[PDB]
Amino acid sequence: QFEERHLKFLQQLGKGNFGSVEMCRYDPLQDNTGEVVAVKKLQHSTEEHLRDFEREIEILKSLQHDNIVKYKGVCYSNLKLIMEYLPYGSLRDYLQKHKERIDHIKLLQYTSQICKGMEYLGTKRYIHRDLATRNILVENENRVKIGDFGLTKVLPQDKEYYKVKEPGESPIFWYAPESLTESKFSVASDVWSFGVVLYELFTYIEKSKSPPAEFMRMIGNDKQGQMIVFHLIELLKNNGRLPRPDGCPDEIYMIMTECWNNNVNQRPSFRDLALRVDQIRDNMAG
Ligand SMILES: Cc1cnc(Nc2ccc(N3CCN(C)CC3)cc2)nc1Nc1cccc(S(=O)(=O)NC(C)(C)C)c1
Repeated sequence: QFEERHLKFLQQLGKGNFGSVEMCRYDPLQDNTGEVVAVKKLQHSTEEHLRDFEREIEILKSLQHDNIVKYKGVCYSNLKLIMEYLPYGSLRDYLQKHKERIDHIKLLQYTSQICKGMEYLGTKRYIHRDLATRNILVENENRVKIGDFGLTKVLPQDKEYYKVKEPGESPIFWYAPESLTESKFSVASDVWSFGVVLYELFTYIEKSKSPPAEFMRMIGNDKQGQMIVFHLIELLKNNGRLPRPDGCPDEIYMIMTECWNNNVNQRPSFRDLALRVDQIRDNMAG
């Protein structure tokens, strides 16, 4: 395990939901030779949030994949999750900085990795719910990882969806329609959100091109709080979709639109998305 007293704070990496992640150095020999690790804690530690956190810890402990952030351990006194530190930060920030250096062939490499990591989760009947470029992390130039499992749920034995209505701010512009209407989350709603991730990447995180900004423009910025979700629901029901990003080939946009099917069952699987992305990659290399 990890001793609280040997964990030296370096910086805050992110703050969100009811938790934070910190860059720390675990230096149990106090000779400044310990490794830098990522440390996740709760901001305001409730009982329901701590039980979620414990499950989250067991979720990640159970996962071992090249494209999923490595579990290192836990720290007791208030529970803390110790993970590997990924030095290049979020795919969101990284893409925005190196937008002139990252070509479509690279975006597809990242996309394929995201798919493989996502398929590995579905293999364990884990539903991620929260997939976005902000929580996909960059280990190095040739490798990304799914970096946070804060909202990840296990499916019940007898069902292919999981129903959950959480209070507060929900990332609604990444959600499938049936998640907005019925609070149903599944592998197929993760596929929807993966479509939004694909979109993000191909916008190169241009600010005015983000899903919130695009959907808000399509709805009309004169909308307030609770009416937003309602109008979004209607737009999706009427086959309103995010536009093709500048420079996106039509066959990559086709992947996106196929992920965004209103019919939960007609969305592609993560194994087929990977095959299709890999095939497009292979053709761009020739
Ligand atoms: C598990 C994990 C391991 N290493 C790193 N490293 C990391 C993260 C961000 C940066 N950044 C962000 C801050 N910016 C100023 C510099 C680069 C650099 C390294 N980050 C990790 N995760 C993580 C970091 C920040 C935010 C998030 S998160 O997915 O947004 N989760 C919370 C914050 C809502 C709980 C996740």
